Amino acid sequence: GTSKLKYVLQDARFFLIKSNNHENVSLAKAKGVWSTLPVNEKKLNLAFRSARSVILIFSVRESGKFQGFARLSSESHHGGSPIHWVLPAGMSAKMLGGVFKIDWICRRELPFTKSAHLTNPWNEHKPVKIGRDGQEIELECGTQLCLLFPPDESIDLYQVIHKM
Ligand SMILES: CNc1nc(Cl)nc2c1ncn2-c1ccccc1
Repeated sequence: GTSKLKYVLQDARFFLIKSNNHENVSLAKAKGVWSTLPVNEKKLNLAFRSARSVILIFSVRESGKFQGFARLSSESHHGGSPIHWVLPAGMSAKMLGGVFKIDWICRRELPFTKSAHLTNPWNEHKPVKIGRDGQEIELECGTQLCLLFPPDESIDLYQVIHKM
């Protein structure tokens, strides 16, 4: 069902995460971590303190899809074992140095064709697929987008509700 999912998304904040490659999203799914550039790291840290749930919705550049969504379980922290991210050109490792812990809510894909009816007020009412890495998605649009994903029956949200 969708009741626990709706509970987790209640009064949540939502952020679009753009990845330049699939390898980093795969690593995030396996290890439950994400790192972003310092401008977005600061925004996510502020949001984590401000809201019951902060949701990252992932899209690999040029894939035409979202690859799933996850909830922050921590602010960013430094000094773990360096995550072996695949850096795009110009991207350095100190740039991606802060590591957030995340709990996946859905690891299934959603094609952009299925979200064409959803527009984001915080990005000029452009289709929600459109946005830079870190773009915030308004509550109603973000909730409806998350509800469009296929259900992920491998995930039990009971432990996530307890983190809240
Ligand atoms: C592990 N974190 C990341 N991994 C990768 Cl491959 N790309 C990222 C990441 N964070 C932001 N970007 C990004 C988004 C749009 C254009 C250029 C770079």
